[PDB]
Amino acid sequence: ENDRRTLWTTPDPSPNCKVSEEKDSKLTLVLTKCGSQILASVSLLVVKGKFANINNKTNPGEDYKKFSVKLLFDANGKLLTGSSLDGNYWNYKNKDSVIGSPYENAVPFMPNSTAYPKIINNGTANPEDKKSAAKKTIVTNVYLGGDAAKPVATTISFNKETESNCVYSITFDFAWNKTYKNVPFDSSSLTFSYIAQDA
Amino acid sequence: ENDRRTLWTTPDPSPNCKVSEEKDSKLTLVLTKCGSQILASVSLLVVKGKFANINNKTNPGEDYKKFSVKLLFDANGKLLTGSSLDGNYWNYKNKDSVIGSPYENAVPFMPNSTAYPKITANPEDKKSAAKKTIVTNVYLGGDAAKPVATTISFNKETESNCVYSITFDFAWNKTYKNVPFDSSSLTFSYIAQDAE
Amino acid sequence: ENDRRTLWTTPDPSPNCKVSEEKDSKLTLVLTKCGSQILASVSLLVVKGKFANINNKTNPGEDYKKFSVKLLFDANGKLLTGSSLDGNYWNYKNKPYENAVPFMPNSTAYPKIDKKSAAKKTIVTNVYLGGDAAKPVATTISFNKETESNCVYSITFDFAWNKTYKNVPFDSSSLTFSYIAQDA
Repeated sequence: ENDRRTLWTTPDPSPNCKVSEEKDSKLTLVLTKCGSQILASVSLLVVKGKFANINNKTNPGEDYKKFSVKLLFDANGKLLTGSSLDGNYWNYKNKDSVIGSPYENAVPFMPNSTAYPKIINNGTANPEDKKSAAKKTIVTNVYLGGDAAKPVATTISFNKETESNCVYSITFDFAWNKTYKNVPFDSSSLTFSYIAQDA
Repeated sequence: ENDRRTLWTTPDPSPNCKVSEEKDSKLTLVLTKCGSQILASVSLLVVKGKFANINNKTNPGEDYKKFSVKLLFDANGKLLTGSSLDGNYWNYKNKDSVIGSPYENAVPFMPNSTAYPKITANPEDKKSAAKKTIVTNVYLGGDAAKPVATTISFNKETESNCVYSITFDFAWNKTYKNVPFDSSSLTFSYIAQDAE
Repeated sequence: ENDRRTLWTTPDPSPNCKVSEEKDSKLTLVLTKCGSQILASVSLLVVKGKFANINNKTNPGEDYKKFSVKLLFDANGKLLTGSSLDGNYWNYKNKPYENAVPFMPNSTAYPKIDKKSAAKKTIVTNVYLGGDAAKPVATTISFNKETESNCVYSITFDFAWNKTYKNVPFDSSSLTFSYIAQDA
């Protein structure tokens, strides 16, 4: 029904995502099918490791000021091992939790291949032949502790990844230049949409 | 029929919202159920009072450079008195207006309690202030040059004895001169409560 | 089914849009009916002409630093000739006619015009050239702003920038937005 229209991490998940070390972050990600598009809400809380309490006064150097979170999917839209996200409670919605057994197909939640193809290569190619690197991307900000003063550059990228031997991918890249002092990585919620693959 | 999926202020409301004084603003808010989430559009036009013509040259102090708008809901998703918004024309859609009499239940439009709870030495147990928030900008007169910091907050409020809450907090640092508070439209989504 | 709920340019279009000269850009626009609202994604790639390789070092003037893209619709939500977008591959998902009032921006919410609202008809945001944080472009989406041809409805994408970009193709990041829909 409306349960099988949503593919999520529970709305209040247990640590389920690797940012620096195993299960160091809670990624809340909801994918809902509104017709041909996926409406998505995402937020990220890191609870231990490198990013659990950002301090770029004591750690300048860019590896403490950016990180990414990859979802990698196979042909059937199943979630692959290289993924930042743990697949245990990443499944179709069931009344505020998930379905019993793991899901066998989720292609209709995948970013559309035509709209977001995995390589783009311009030159030798006519103008009428050219494709869009940028189209594959949403560039926005999230705000740490929900504070306007603490922005984090956020690029969501569709089918950017080749890791494992994935067909589909959603990649959240976070980065900042402010030198934050004892700021937990606790993101504001972020709404976005992409064009869906057909079955 | 398909109109039971939408809960709105109507698309063209009469002044229906307190910002500084009684019915001084028109709040346009549409809530639509897309599956497990609420797709929402909001805009705010203030037509009289403190914010009808911002001038922080003549009033520099902070209280003339920020304000909030609270929607407070009970257990059944009915609107409480503490709310900034008047309940008279806030109801399920009917063909570009609203249904005749008020409805008593709208829980499925409420911000999810699990995702956005009211809230601790332990990191791995702790819950997220920020998750409950969307931080963005609206633009006065729809002008890129006139930004307004906008925080939407789910279940932040305790006023009256509300279970659910949507809070629009506006603030600015630019000292605007004779700029009406006329916001650009703002799309957002939140995860919805389920109705047992 | 949900085919008739989507009105798009197709997800990977052939050049289909005038920015400066005929068919000089690929406009990707998806409109989906989620209840009373339209959920939309838009992105623009210009492939030839004035904006195919922006350089405001060599062309500083205003006309090289902004442009708009107009969709003009009649009473039935059919696409009119004055439009920036070519009508040939602008149709319901899986292909052909438009008769598509339910995808139009609501007249009450967004009229042609105590007080009334300039802003309400507008969404003001940024897109990013090449998907690069460093290359912002001021973007205003406007509903029923246009009078060209004899349109009833209109969607207008206005892009503008002040940064002096050097050999930057106009390749926009995707942009999600919603508006209140007209009833049939």
